[PDB]
Amino acid sequence: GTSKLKYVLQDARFFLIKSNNHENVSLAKAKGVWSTLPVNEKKLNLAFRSARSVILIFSVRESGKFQGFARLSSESHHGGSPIHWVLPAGMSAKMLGGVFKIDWICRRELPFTKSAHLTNPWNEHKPVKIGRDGQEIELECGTQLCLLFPPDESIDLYQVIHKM
Ligand SMILES: CNc1nc(Cl)nc2c1ncn2-c1cccc(C(=O)O)c1
Repeated sequence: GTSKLKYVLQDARFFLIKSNNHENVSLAKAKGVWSTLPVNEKKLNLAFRSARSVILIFSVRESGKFQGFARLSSESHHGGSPIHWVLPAGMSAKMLGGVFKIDWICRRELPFTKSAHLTNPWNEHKPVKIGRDGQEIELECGTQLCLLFPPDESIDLYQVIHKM
């Protein structure tokens, strides 16, 4: 069912996360962590204190799809065991130093063709698939986008609700 999902998305904030490669999204799904550039890191740390749930919606560049979405469970932290991100051209490990812990809510894909009816008021009402890494998605758009994903019956949201 979708009822626990809707409870988790209640009054959530949503952010578009863009990844240059599939490898880091697979690593994020395996290890429950994410790292972003400092400008987005600051925005996510602020949002984490501000909302019952901060939702990251992932899209690998040029994939034509979203790869899933996750809830922040921590602010960023430094000093953990090195996350072996695959660094794109021009990107260094220091730029990706802050590490957020995340809990996956859906690890299934959604193709962009399925979200073409959703526009983001915070990005000039462009289709929600359009946006830079870190673009905030307004509540109603974000909620409907997350509800479009296929159910991920391997995840039990009971623990996530208790983190709230
Ligand atoms: C582990 N965290 C991350 N891993 C990867 Cl592979 N890419 C990330 C990222 N955080 C932001 N980006 C990003 C988004 C859009 C364009 C580019 C680019 O360099 O062209 C890079």
